[PDB]
Amino acid sequence: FQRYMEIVIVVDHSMVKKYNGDSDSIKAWVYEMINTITESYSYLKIDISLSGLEIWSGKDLIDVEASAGNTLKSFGEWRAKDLIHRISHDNAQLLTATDFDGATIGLAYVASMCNPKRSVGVIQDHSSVNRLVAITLAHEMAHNLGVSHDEGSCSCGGKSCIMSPSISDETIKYFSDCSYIQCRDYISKENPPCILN
Ligand SMILES: [Ca+2]
Ligand SMILES: [Zn+2]
Repeated sequence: FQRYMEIVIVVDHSMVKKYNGDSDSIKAWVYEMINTITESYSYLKIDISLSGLEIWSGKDLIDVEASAGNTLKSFGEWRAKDLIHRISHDNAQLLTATDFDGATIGLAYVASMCNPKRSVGVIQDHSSVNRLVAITLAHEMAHNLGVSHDEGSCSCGGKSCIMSPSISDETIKYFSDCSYIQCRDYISKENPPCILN
């Protein structure tokens, strides 16, 4: 029943300029987010393993655009062309300081676990509160595992949970019962082999 997800976080150049080139500050920031999401996912019987953390200090390896949609596609393609031959992992997420146009702070492919160019997501480092950004990271990763937004009576001991269609500080860092169901149902039906090991 237990599944294991090997992940790689990719920090872009705008992120590096935002933290004034401070590599250790950026690592502390990402590590705390992983610590948070590891707990959220453990309740879904999925163990999160940080396989690697890549920081684009020199320059971006893809064109990061204001368009969240073009950025996700570029990142997924670079993942399949480059990253996968360097580090074995199951899913990769891009952390960027870019303000995407429209009301977009994150974007991911749906139900795409293990796919070379599609098991990826994109998230904007949108807040100074670490918990809120970590929640968005977990939210996009969940979209890769086939889960949809919470609605109606879905709950996590309160209604605003990770899969809420809007982020606020009233959002609890845990998944709702609906999220658990959809996620385990996807695992059941699609049984992505890369998260078995
Ligand atoms: Ca794996
Ligand atoms: Zn969403």
